[PDB]
Amino acid sequence: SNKCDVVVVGGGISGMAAAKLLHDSGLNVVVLEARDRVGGRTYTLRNQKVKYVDLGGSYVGPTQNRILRLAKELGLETYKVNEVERLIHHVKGKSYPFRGPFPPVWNPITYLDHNNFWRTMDDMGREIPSDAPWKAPLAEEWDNMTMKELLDKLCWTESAKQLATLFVNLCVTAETHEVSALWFLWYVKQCGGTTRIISTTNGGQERKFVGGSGQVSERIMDLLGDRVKLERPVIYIDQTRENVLVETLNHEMYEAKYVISAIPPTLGMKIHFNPPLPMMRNQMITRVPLGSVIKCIVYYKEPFWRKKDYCGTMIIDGEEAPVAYTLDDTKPEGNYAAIMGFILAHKARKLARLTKEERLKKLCELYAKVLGSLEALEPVHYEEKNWCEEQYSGGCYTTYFPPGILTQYGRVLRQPVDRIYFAGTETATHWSGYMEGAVEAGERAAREILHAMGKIPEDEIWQSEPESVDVPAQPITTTFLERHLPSVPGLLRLIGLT
Amino acid sequence: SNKCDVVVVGGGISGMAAAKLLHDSGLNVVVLEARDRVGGRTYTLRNQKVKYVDLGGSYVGPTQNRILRLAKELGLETYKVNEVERLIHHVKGKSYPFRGPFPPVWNPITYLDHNNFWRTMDDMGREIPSDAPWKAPLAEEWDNMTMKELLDKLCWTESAKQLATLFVNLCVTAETHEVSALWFLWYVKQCGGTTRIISTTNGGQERKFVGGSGQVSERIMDLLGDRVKLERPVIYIDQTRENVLVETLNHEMYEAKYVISAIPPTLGMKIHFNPPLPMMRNQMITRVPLGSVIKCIVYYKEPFWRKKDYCGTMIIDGEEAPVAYTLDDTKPEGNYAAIMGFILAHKARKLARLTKEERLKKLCELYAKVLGSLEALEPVHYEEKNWCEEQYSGGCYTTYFPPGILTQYGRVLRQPVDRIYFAGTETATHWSGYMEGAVEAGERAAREILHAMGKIPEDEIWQSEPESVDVPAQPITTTFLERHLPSVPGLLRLI
Ligand SMILES: *Cc1cc2c(cc1C)nc1c(=O)[nH]c(=O)nc-1n2C[C@H](O)[C@H](O)[C@H](O)COP(=O)(O)OP(=O)(O)OC[C@H]1O[C@@H](n2cnc3c(N)ncnc32)[C@H](O)[C@@H]1O
Ligand SMILES: *Cc1cc2c(cc1C)nc1c(=O)[nH]c(=O)nc-1n2C[C@H](O)[C@H](O)[C@H](O)COP(=O)(O)OP(=O)(O)OC[C@H]1O[C@@H](n2cnc3c(N)ncnc32)[C@H](O)[C@@H]1O
Ligand SMILES: O=C(/C=C/c1ccccc1)c1ccc(C(F)(F)F)cc1
Ligand SMILES: O=C(/C=C/c1ccccc1)c1ccc(C(F)(F)F)cc1
Repeated sequence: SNKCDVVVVGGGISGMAAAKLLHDSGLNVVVLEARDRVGGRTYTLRNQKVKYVDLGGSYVGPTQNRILRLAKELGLETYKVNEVERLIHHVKGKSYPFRGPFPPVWNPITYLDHNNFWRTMDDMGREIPSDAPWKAPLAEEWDNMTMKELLDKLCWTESAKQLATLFVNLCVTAETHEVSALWFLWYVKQCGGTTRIISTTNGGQERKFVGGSGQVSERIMDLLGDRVKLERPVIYIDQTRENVLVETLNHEMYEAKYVISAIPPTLGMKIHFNPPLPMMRNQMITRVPLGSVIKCIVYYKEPFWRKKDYCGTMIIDGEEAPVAYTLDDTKPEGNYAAIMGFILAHKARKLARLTKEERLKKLCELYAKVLGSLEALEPVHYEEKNWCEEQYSGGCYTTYFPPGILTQYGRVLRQPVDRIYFAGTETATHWSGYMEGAVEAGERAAREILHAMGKIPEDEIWQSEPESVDVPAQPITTTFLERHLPSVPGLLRLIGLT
Repeated sequence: SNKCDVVVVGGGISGMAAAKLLHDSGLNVVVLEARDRVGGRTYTLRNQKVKYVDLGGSYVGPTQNRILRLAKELGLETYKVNEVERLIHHVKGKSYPFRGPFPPVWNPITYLDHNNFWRTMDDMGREIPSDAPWKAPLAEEWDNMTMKELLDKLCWTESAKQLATLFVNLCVTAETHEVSALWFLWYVKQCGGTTRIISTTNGGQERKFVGGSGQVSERIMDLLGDRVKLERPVIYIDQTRENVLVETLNHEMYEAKYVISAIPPTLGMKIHFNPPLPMMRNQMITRVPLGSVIKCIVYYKEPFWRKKDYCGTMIIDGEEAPVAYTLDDTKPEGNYAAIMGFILAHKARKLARLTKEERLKKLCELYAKVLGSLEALEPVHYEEKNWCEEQYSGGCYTTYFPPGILTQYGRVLRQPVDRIYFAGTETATHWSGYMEGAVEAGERAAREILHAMGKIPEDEIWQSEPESVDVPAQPITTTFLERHLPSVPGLLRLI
């Protein structure tokens, strides 16, 4: 048996951040990784046609200080996603160019409903503790309804309900009827709320890494050398003896003081446990699926949309569109002109039936109509990745909680099981679902183990992160009118009173 | 490597039924069972205090002809669950004795609401094909709603909503807000409707096996001998080569022409596949949890409830009661007097934190109140099983579908993956979730392999079952008034 202090299961950003912190603290770590590569839900493809492209996790932004610090220490740089020209909101077959993070509306009644929808998501968010969403005062009531039921109660206009539906689909790669209202409200609040999560400039989608996000996991692998074991899927964890035994699919045995599970929670199911998991984790890892997404990148000779004063951002409502959201994916140098689009939730299932060529054709025709541009029909190259296919991911971007599960099972997500500690973005309390959350969770799990070993006091398990000097965070602000304009039901109450 | 015609993964009723059919046709079968026992979600414990007790699946009834034929061939007999005396509905702190399958109501508005709720479950089921619930005309509408939403829409009275909620909790060991309305309506319809699924006399709970349901899987293991490998959890399936390779956790390798997966769908996640599973199956097996239940049996010196003209059936509304439903578990001789109770769904999760003795005390004080008898406070023995604990079940009774999953992934459940065919009660089209469904799905999956081998024609894969001579089904009837009384909003539209 190969002996060490800590086995880390999974060489994603979370596992690799954990392994590096333990290695830096002078412990002997092994990383057991299922795939022939590190990075997990991050994957940077390199070829002559694209140079490099993120097929998984890509965007970082302000308030994501841990992934920024980690990446800067490994010698990586960021650049800004193109948001110089106009965004497009495409609704009912027509494109409406706009500026600012929120797609605007002119109908006064529709304006009240839209303003009240975003405001109410944040209002409800402020009731939900980041580190214990089940302690929200109405946790039970909100967890026992889907986001569909919540939008049916909140949205007094089809226009707000359609944009709200797209917001859920895009943010968590799941249908409104699939997800807990409590869990979704938590997810948005723990990323800093509606404006921060939806924004390119000043939000989640502001930046990409020069050379791709896969470099984070690769460069930590370089520092760890042969401590990373590729094509070692873990099958078996035994805690009945003094040292934890960890067995891989190729029959290798690792022996450790402690284990970090840095895999998506449900992929816990791929491991046979001795003794059996406690009841609540046993059931929790069968109740927490990952969302569905195809990330598609169409290449063009030039970023032609910019010549029409379009930045490349498209927000596209409704059923017929294969893609509901795009960003400019052009290199910072201005070359390898490209549009990144997501095929979301049920469409990732429905359209997987097509060939790569048939999906490229549908995306080109959509982009031609939305951009009013025949050049969109002249792609030079295409890359895509259906994350629904991945045995060792289960989906992307992250784990969603169906109705009733977060209040019954949420406590056990990062609860240690004897000498097993839980990392993975899903166990984060800030930007859970993101690369940021992966770094928070890996470092926190590593420090739980350092605490258990008596190397650090308890108050060092959770540590705040200094703000990036490279990517300073502009605060989120509201106007007086945004704060106090009535809802549609509010307005009707005012009317009736008069 | 150990070579055979078919490896069956799982030695529950479904895997054993499949293995027996294939063995009987002259194929060399191996059954790989993760546990040190067969039976899976069935488990019969024997000791001097109980003689025998079903701690998992127990009840069989009319229209369940496959489990009744298989058990009969294995030498098993049934006896009737005691329903001679009165059932009890305990509502707002008081016991209301009754007869007939449906707890009655006296308020005329509440009466319209109750009548409408049961009738509407069956009306909606009539449009849901048993073999394809996703082809229901309103499949997407019904799938994108929870049973909580449907009950909030349908039930104008708290009385009807409390009993409908208990119905869902009892039937599928899950909360109304956890489950798809489409999936739940399918589940009821594919057991023959509300009356058939809730009934003791002439329904699903009519009978038990003399000596326990465990004997079904045990006696098929007896027939198959050392073709059954106990403590062989399957970890890896490789279909890249000429023969399928199946590896176990103890590093044994089995080589076969075909595989039957006879495990709960989600427990497919415990197996690493080469090549990877197709996308839709890869995601489906992360979306399909099993429900939560503690099955509890309190033993008494005598079936004392019978002295008060109670049969031992208790229907107990509300949050406070640990147990919402009981049946008499007394043996047919009138000895080993016992009450079987279920601790359902969230209560299985909440009350798991207590000790065994603390659960016994709560159950005995509840039974004392409902049965109005101090004798309930004097148990002679207790047995219980928390099915939430089981690494190789994931829960009980069966797999539930959360909103949106059945329409998007339902077609995947019995779709073959190269030379892997799918058994398990979850894949049945009649009494899916039951021992009956297990037999249906095991035999159908075995016959899919006999067809792939050219041994039987396509039209023999699915096979009707002659009706049991021992347990014949009596028709389900309704009254003129049940069919035609208006709903509450019906009565309001008239006013
Ligand atoms: C898929 C995706 C996700 C994503 C995104 C777009 C797509 C298409 N966009 C993002 C974005 O722009 N910005 C961002 O910050 N996040 C974005 N995401 C999410 C992001 O990729 C993830 O949150 C993050 O990468 C997750 O990191 P974590 O380290 O927690 O998880 P992982 O990447 O899944 O790594 C787990 C590793 O474990 C291995 N594995 C699995 N099972 C085993 C077993 N049994 N034994 C050993 N190793 C195992 C996996 O192979 C993986 O490497
Ligand atoms: C738990 C339970 C279920 C139940 C019930 C009450 C409770 C508390 N009441 C029932 C009732 O009164 N009447 C009835 O008809 N059903 C009732 N049920 C449900 C019933 O028990 C089940 O529907 C039925 O037993 C299901 O059988 P099936 O054969 O489909 O599935 P299983 O019993 O779970 O068997 C699966 C076997 O596979 C083994 N396993 C699991 N993973 C592996 C791996 N990786 N490798 C090898 N073997 C594996 C399991 O150990 C099990 O033996
Ligand atoms: O929540 C998000 C966007 C919401 C939104 C944007 C524009 C208009 C309305 C909603 C959003 C969240 C995450 C991602 C990521 F991580 F995958 F890249 C992309 C987008
Ligand atoms: O649906 C069931 C009973 C429903 C019911 C009975 C009386 C009043 C209201 C609902 C019911 C379903 C299954 C089981 C079993 F086989 F798992 F034990 C037991 C009971």
